[PDB]
Amino acid sequence: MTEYKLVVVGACGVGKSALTIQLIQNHFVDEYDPTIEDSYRKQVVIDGETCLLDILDTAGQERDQYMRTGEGFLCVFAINNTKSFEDIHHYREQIKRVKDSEDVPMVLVGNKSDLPSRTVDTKQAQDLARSYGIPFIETSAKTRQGVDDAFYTLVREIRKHKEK
Ligand SMILES: C=Cc1cc2c(N3CCC4(CC3)CN(C(=O)CC)C4)nc(OC3CCN(C)CC3)nc2c(OCC)c1-c1c(C)ccc2[nH]ncc12
Ligand SMILES: Nc1nc2c(ncn2[C@@H]2O[C@H](COP(=O)(O)OP(=O)(O)O)[C@@H](O)[C@H]2O)c(=O)[nH]1
Ligand SMILES: [Mg+2]
Repeated sequence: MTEYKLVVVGACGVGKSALTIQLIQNHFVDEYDPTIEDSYRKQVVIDGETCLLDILDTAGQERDQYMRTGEGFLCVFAINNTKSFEDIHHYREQIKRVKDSEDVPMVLVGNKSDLPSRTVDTKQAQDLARSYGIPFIETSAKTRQGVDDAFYTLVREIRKHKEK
């Protein structure tokens, strides 16, 4: 059984917890306590390989130890929160710093696609991920659009970087 350490990052309110809950439990949550940071588990056979996903859902204060052993990063913004999207450059800079690498397994996630009248357009997200050399996945923790893609793609990005 192969372990993968995943770290979900992004601003308050983007849907980090909701996306994780959708992965573990296959249902959309309305609230979830913004003060809870923990690491959760999910066992899935991905491409014939029994995986144990260790998904750290971040929260708390505005630490290198935890982040340094992250193998892949889910960088999440909400498509109706321009600031959360603009924040992604900061999170990427800081992740690179701690891995001392230009090539860190990373997936850019645009969450809340079920919400009307987005303020961050898919072109803006697609351009950013292209510039980073990383996949972009649009999600809705509400429908569940893209939730599997986001996590399975990150696992695959990790494999691409290193033997597992
Ligand atoms: C994940 C660690 C982290 C979080 C924040 C952060 N969080 C706020 C958002 C939540 C967690 C963390 C998610 N939460 C919730 O869901 C509850 C509502 C709270 N915010 C800001 O900075 C902000 C944003 C960009 N602005 C331009 C300036 C100020 N930086 C952060 C930061 O980099 C620190 C430089 C790091 C960080 C990284 C990536 C890498 C190594 C590191 N080691 N130690 C910190 C750190
Ligand atoms: N319509 C909609 N609401 C969402 C979605 N994802 C999260 N939310 C809501 O956004 C709010 C904050 O989400 P939460 O998962 O706590 O965000 P966090 O701070 O990143 O963990 C909650 O009320 C969620 O129900 C989504 O994909 N669509
Ligand atoms: Mg949360």
